[PDB]
Amino acid sequence: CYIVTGHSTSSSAVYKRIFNPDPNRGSDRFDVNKFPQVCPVCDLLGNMGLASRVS
RNA sequence: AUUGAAAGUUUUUUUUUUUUUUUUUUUUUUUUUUUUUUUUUUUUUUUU
Repeated sequence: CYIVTGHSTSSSAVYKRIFNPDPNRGSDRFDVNKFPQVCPVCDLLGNMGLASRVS
């Protein structure tokens, strides 16, 4: 799950071609009792309010 | 209807004066407002 999306303010077609874009995919929500399950990457690295098993 | 009677025991006099329920007697002696809690996590100084 992508962590930060925001809005598209600049275009870099080289990035869009080298790496496959996926605008459909959303983002992880939180680590509170509401929606505690997260994407594996968010669980590994970190998320808002969930720390990083890694540094 | 008496031997036969008609007389207030009355007038007058303050139970009054002297004397602070008073002196001494600290509602104090002791008791730490402490005690467990990371201002922490998420974010590539960056493109036509």
